[PDB]
Amino acid sequence: STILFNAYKKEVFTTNTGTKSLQKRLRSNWKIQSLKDEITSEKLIGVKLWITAGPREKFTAAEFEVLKKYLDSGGDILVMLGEGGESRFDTNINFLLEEYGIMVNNDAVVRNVYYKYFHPKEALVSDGVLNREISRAAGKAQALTFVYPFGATLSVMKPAVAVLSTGSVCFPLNRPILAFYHSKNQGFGKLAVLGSCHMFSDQYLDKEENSKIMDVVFQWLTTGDIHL
Repeated sequence: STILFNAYKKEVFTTNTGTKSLQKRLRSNWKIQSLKDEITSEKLIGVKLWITAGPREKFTAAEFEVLKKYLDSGGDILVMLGEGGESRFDTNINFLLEEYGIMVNNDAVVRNVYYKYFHPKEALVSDGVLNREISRAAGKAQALTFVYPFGATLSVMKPAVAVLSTGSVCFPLNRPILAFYHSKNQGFGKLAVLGSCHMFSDQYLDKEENSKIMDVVFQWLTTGDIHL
């Protein structure tokens, strides 16, 4: 029972920065601690979830093994990087995700028409929920708006499964944006890649039913009454 934000890879959001408002909703059920030194399989001992909010330094094949072990051990991981993907972020995180069928592309999602927000990349997505059960908030068969700021789209193929899309009014249209991996009886290791680290920051989490989305992404990671 500890949630671990990674911070030595020059992450964009660490516990010192950024995801300040996200922590308040987690320090309720968890012990949030940052990570400053190299990832050692022992270090991740208590950890229920490891998080990288927008890494910007490369990873070492040594560090990767540390994580694939940790994921097959029943650990959980959450990787979020942003607009422009690995080509604006200078990090080799894809080498790890490529094994689970997820790969963060290098493009930015934009809006169709101006509403509420300054920048074109502050994309507002009305019908992006893909799995029905992810309406673990209300609605069934109503909509769910979230603000998808400064983000890239994911290439998702099995075994991973896409669960949020850019929608029908953002561009690229209908391309995956959040992907999950539960597979195998490892048992029950869980990975979740999000196409943008900003979606959960203080700047946007409060704003547009992003908060319900967070709740669900974290109940699936931190399982959780969620089953696709």
